[PDB]
Amino acid sequence: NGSSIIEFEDMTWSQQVEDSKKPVVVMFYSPACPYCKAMEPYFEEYAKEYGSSAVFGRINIATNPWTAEKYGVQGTPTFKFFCHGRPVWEQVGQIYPSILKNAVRDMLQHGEECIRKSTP
Amino acid sequence: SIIEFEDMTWSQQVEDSKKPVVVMFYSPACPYCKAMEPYFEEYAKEYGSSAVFGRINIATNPWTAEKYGVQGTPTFKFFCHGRPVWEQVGQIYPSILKNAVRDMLQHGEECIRKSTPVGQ
Repeated sequence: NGSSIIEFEDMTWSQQVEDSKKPVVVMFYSPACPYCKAMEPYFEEYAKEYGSSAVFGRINIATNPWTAEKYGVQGTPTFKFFCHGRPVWEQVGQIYPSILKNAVRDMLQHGEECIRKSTP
Repeated sequence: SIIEFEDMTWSQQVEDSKKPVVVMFYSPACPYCKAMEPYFEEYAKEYGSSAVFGRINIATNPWTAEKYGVQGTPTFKFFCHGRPVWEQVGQIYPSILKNAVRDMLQHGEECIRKSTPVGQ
């Protein structure tokens, strides 16, 4: 649903995520996963609420093993927040929506500093 | 107190642990890791009985770094029987890491339970 949710995929991930200016928030999902379906409405409400501050996208892990592998995603849903090109936060599972909402807000405020205060 | 983990033994020390595991991925040359060390060590001391606390040098252990897609240091992760549930990257105000840890101590297991393994 747009919401402007991007469908990311292996072959252009590096352009769309790692070379992004803006923060990126990603849901790793599987079409088969009941927990992903449970989270989906809230991912879409928060994507709309915060669209001006971040990019939001989903990547199907049934079909995109390379990016799952790259980030060590072992289950679905997995939410990940990217700053400049780099992961800053992750949470796995069906979680209360407010936990997702708050971690997005927190990373929007802190995420750039987290990345500045890490070494590659 | 904290356990040094290594590639060769990771499957036993981390993935086969019955207790949850909190891992700090570090480099000896990283000032952000250095700044976070005492706090990570204090948290290991407060919650020793709920979880195993450990750390792994990524310069010397490239395989687990690749496996979990670690791209900067420090990266903190929480594991439940070898499944990653949460991560945060960077030097951060340390109580943010305490609260994530406390939260995962009580919620990490149900998070993994409410998720679908990537091969399935």
